[PDB]
Amino acid sequence: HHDMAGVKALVTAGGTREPLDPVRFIGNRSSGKQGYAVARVLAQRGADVTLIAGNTAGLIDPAGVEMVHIGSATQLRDAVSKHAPDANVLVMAAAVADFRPAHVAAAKIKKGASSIDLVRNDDVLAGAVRARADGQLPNMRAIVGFAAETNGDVLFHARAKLERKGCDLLVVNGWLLSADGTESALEHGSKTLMATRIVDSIAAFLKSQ
Amino acid sequence: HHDMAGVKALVTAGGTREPLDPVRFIGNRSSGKQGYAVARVLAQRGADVTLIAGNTAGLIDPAGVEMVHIGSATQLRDAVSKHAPDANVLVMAAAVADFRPAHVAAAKIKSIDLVRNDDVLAGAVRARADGQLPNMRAIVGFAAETGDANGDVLFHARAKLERKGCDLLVVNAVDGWLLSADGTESALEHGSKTLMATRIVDSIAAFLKSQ
Ligand SMILES: Nc1ccn([C@@H]2O[C@H](COP(=O)(O)OP(=O)(O)OP(=O)(O)O)[C@@H](O)[C@H]2O)c(=O)n1
Ligand SMILES: Nc1ccn([C@@H]2O[C@H](COP(=O)(O)OP(=O)(O)OP(=O)(O)O)[C@@H](O)[C@H]2O)c(=O)n1
Ligand SMILES: O=C(O)C(=O)c1cn(-c2ccc(O)c(O)c2)c2ccc(-c3ccccc3)cc12
Ligand SMILES: O=C(O)C(=O)c1cn(-c2ccc(O)c(O)c2)c2ccc(-c3ccccc3)cc12
Ligand SMILES: O=C(O)C(=O)c1cn(-c2ccc(O)c(O)c2)c2ccc(-c3ccccc3)cc12
Ligand SMILES: O=C(O)C(=O)c1cn(-c2ccc(O)c(O)c2)c2ccc(-c3ccccc3)cc12
Ligand SMILES: [Ca+2]
Ligand SMILES: [Ca+2]
Repeated sequence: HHDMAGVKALVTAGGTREPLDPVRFIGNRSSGKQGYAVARVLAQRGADVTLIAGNTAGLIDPAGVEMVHIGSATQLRDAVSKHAPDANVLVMAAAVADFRPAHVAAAKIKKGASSIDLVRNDDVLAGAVRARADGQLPNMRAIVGFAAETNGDVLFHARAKLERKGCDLLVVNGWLLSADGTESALEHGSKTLMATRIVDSIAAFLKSQ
Repeated sequence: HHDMAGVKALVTAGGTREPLDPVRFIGNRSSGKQGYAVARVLAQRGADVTLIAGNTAGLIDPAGVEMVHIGSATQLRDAVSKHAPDANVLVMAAAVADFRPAHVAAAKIKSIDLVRNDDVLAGAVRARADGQLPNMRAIVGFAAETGDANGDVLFHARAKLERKGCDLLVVNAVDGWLLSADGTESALEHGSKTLMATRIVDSIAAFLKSQ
């Protein structure tokens, strides 16, 4: 059936790329594929889905989904900021670069005979939790974060991050943590099995509110 | 038709990735497409082709080609050192990072000092001139030049040909240029990857019958 009908969902997926110059950048190895499966499952279940995609050019756009393409952690931030006020659910599956080149060159860098000075990018997810706390996001019912974790075990850092981020749900790479104390293990199955579990926890959270 | 039959060709393509830690790296936006097409056109004309591939645009291994996948500029260097004694033709199409982080972290990191990576094309030219690659008949380099306030595309293409010392330098104007070590400069007319890959290999085969 269709448990996400009427639900407007904003999802980010993939890594961002922080440009050093026109051609080079700082990036990561994340694939974006678990984020895409969640966007896809959500649309399969009736949600009106907008997907902000980073470094995911080899992936198939999920059917029924509004595509928004970004490169950078700041571009991801502004795309979320543009699309956040109208959505009911936000899923932050993207590996958002926490740092950026301090200055980006306008032409291909060719050095002498060196270093990269860095500056910090905004925590988009924490900006979203905050904006809802300040009354800026009245349509928002569920903020979902992502974490790959492994001085404590996988669960020391996962609760510690759930608390620190102040969001409704944290999906850990597996575990699924709610801001109301519940935790469900994620048996290591396919990405479609995972995505379904994630969307069931979402609808369950939406219904609990 | 099958002019390249019997020619052992070593090809690099893609962009290297310089790790900062197990998940993050420095990279570039090179697709690998023109270098794969060269390696394909080379194979379809009879050459026995080895392709050392960095990061590409999801490109599939060309059929008939021996594949070596690498990550970093240093790994690219090691794989070229390994395979170059067999080759008769080296085609350096990869974008090889000229810098890497001085320290790679053993776990997700929670300024980046850079140190320089070796010039692999230049180490090839020096090695053949020192007599360590008797089988190597042709060393091809690639370049993507834009032209600026100091010189047009060709001004920069000429300086790079002379600095590097290779037999042929394929220049994409960011048309384009094919510059030979005898001073011949042929324009690269616009085309698809396959058409231009045929022009590049044409150029290699003319250089080889000329030697
Ligand atoms: N600038 C950032 C960084 C992260 N995220 C979000 O925060 C969550 C992951 O946070 P985090 O665990 O801090 O990512 P890491 O940088 O890998 O974590 P850590 O600092 O603990 O290593 C994800 O939903 C991601 O989309 C974000 O919105 N903005
Ligand atoms: N460390 C390097 C850098 C470049 N290359 C090869 O050298 C050729 C020229 O690449 P390019 O980056 O233009 O050479 P640089 O002189 O390093 O470039 P720039 O002028 O931008 O500094 C290419 O075929 C490339 O595969 C290489 O073998 N090893
Ligand atoms: O969607 C993907 O496959 C992707 O690329 C991911 C990127 N991150 C991510 C986010 C924030 C970070 O700070 C960071 O280092 C990495 C993920 C975190 C978790 C998961 C995941 C969750 C549950 C089950 C399986 C996998 C998937 C990804
Ligand atoms: O210097 C060169 O000629 C030079 O190739 C580079 C200089 N940088 C660079 C940038 C910003 C800095 O702050 C700085 O110190 C140095 C680079 C960064 C990345 C790469 C690269 C990485 C992967 C594939 C291909 C190329 C190459 C260079
Ligand atoms: O194979 C590809 O298409 C690829 O990805 C390339 C990577 N470089 C490259 C190498 C060294 C650099 O420093 C750098 O910035 C980039 C290329 C240079 C030229 C060409 C090319 C040549 C002739 C016609 C069309 C394209 C293609 C590539
Ligand atoms: O600190 C963190 O938690 C943290 O996320 C990072 C710290 N660095 C970093 C590395 C080398 C350095 O020399 C240094 O000063 C700081 C990063 C570099 C890249 C990324 C990144 C880029 C794209 C997507 C996802 C992540 C994330 C971090
Ligand atoms: Ca360089
Ligand atoms: Ca971090």
